[PDB]
Amino acid sequence: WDYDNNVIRGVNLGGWFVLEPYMTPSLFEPFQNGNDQSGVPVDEYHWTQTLGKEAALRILQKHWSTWITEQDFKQISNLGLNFVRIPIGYWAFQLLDNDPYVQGQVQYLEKALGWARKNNIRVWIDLHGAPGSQNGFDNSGLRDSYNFQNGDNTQVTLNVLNTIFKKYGGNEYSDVVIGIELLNEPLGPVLNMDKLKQFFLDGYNSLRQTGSVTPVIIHDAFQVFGYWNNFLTVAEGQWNVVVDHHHYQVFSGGELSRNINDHISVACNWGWDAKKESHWNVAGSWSAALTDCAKWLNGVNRGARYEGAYDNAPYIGSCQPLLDISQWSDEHKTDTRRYIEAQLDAFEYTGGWVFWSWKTENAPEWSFQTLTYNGLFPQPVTDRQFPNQCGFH
Ligand SMILES: O=[N+]([O-])c1ccc(O[C@@H]2O[C@H](CO[C@@H]3O[C@H](CO)[C@@H](O)[C@H](O)[C@H]3O)[C@@H](O)[C@H](O)[C@H]2O)cc1
Ligand SMILES: OC[C@H]1O[C@@H](O)[C@H](O)[C@@H](O)[C@@H]1O
Repeated sequence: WDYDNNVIRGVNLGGWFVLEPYMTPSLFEPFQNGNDQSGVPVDEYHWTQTLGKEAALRILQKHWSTWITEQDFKQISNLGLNFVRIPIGYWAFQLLDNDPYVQGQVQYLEKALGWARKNNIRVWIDLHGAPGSQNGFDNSGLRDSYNFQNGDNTQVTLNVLNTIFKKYGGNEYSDVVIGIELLNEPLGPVLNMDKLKQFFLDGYNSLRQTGSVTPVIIHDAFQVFGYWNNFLTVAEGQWNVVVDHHHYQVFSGGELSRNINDHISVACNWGWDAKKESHWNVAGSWSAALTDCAKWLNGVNRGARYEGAYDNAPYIGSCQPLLDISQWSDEHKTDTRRYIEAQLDAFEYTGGWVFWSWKTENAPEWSFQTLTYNGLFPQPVTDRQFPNQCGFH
């Protein structure tokens, strides 16, 4: 991959190897007692634990074997995409003592790498969940825990990375894998950043020490633009390093409160800021969402800030009419198309973009398929109904 000249146009294969209740609510809904959600497992840790090893494996094997298949990779290619980001949890490689997680993801990851090769699609392998959790998000596997830097969890994470490095950073997949992402979304504000930097450095060095020339992808840990400019630099002989920035405008009341023009201005400025940075950078996660209305987006048994139903947030608008894309107002469809186009322009201004995510069961703001089929995601992805919203130079 030419990170200097080529632009990544990609989708995440989210909800596949790490369960996210909002992406596959059908796997979590059976635990409901009518309208009471207090008994629904909040993450994959608790879901596998509640089910037990046998049931969890049965249900996950059906999920893994159907959620993403070769046909998805064909459709991805057909739609003009050239890339997928593949989240995977540490537990696919290594279990902590007493971990309830079941394994078997690796078989499908490797099928995926073959399907990518067959369809001329490049790949990041993304270690999306670390033992103890690096962020307390349900998508780390373990909600509301922040223990990645406690005990032996960082070392276990590095051991899992070494496994990933040896299997996937070598010659076998040199034509497919164009990045290994050390850790998805470490929650910088609650972590020791010096230790996180040392972890990134250890990972970088470990990978190169294997003889691998695979790009090392470091997530920005929610730091300000430019924060990583002086870390892992060619000045220190540290090369083939890409910063992965994630961008949304839905996870606080203040962001949700913005009018569409201001949402677009924020998206444009993501582009301007990224352009100033020293490392190659890619927007590895973003979506069309202008609300946090998707059921369980904030987590199982948590409502949406958009309708004043979470975290003492005040009401902004009703979520029910936004759950089904067939029901959207023309205003929301227009706002969505404008927002997607602004983001595309912003992200192609540097290394490109990786939409979160390829598919969801019924959350349209978060599905490349659904948005495309409804004419809201440009197809071809270069199509613009709202050209030059940002005025890039
Ligand atoms: O200031 N911060 O550092 C910060 C970090 C994160 C943040 O929002 C979190 O952001 C997390 C991650 O953002 C997206 O959240 C989506 C829904 O969980 C995931 O599917 C996407 O892959 C992911 O990129 C959310 O999971 C979580 O619910 C939400 O509270 C807000 C502020
Ligand atoms: O600065 C942009 C890029 O320059 C390349 O020569 C380096 O190998 C990368 O690590 C870096 O991100």
